[PDB]
Amino acid sequence: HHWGYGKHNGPEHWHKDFPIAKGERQSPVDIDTHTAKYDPSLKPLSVSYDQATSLRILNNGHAFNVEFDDSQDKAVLKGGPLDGTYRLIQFHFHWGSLDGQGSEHTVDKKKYAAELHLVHWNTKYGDFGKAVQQPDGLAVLGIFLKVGSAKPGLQKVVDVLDSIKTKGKSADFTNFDPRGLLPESLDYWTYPGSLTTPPLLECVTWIVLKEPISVSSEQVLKFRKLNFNGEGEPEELMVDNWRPAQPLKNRQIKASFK
Ligand SMILES: Clc1ccc(OCc2nnn[nH]2)cc1
Ligand SMILES: [Zn+2]
Repeated sequence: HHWGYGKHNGPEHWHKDFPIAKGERQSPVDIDTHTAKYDPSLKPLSVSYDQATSLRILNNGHAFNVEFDDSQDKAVLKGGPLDGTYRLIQFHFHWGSLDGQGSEHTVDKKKYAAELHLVHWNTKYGDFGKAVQQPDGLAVLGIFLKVGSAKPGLQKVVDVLDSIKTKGKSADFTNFDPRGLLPESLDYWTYPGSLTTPPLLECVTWIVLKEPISVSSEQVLKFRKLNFNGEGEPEELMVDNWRPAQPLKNRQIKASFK
């Protein structure tokens, strides 16, 4: 498979190899703030990243992934809509060619410059590969980025990108603290959905924070110097690696806040 984000292998083509592309619980979606309803039964959200152990940063030809040690309950997400414990495995971003696009989820059809996904798996399923086969296998915490002030907690990430320019490059990336990527508020929207890349599995509880983080133009500019290609191939800038909004179908988006 050679799926990607170009004219010839982009999101409108994915259904031919991945028919679940046209499924009943596909992501991302537009979040209509006037239709999402406050749900007073959501328990509080618990982001417990004090013991997070980052290992490595990888350019996989689709995004860059910061990977963590998930062999024990070191960094976990619990509470909110979630039953049980979800272990942080990695984070990555989706971004645009221009500051006015880049996010996957939209808010009243607004696109942000980028979107951060912190990916966690349900520890009751024992490993990540088993989890992705379950309707409640993953929890992805989504955080919008807007361009304004620099985010200091992002800069260690920006600064290593030069070293993983092309597909298949990785670098050691220890002692990175993902708490530095969080906004002040944990107010969120939640809905059931899917992975936003092939294989597009419908295994995700989405938790999308309402408060964006600000990053500087210089910071997002550096994302856009990455490459989708491997070393020694013609240069294709890693930009616009986002899937557009998919039909909501028979789903409700719940708000944690009034
Ligand atoms: Cl481990 C993993 C890495 C990337 C990835 O990108 C597609 C996606 N992003 N958010 N949900 N699905 C999904 C899972
Ligand atoms: Zn993602």
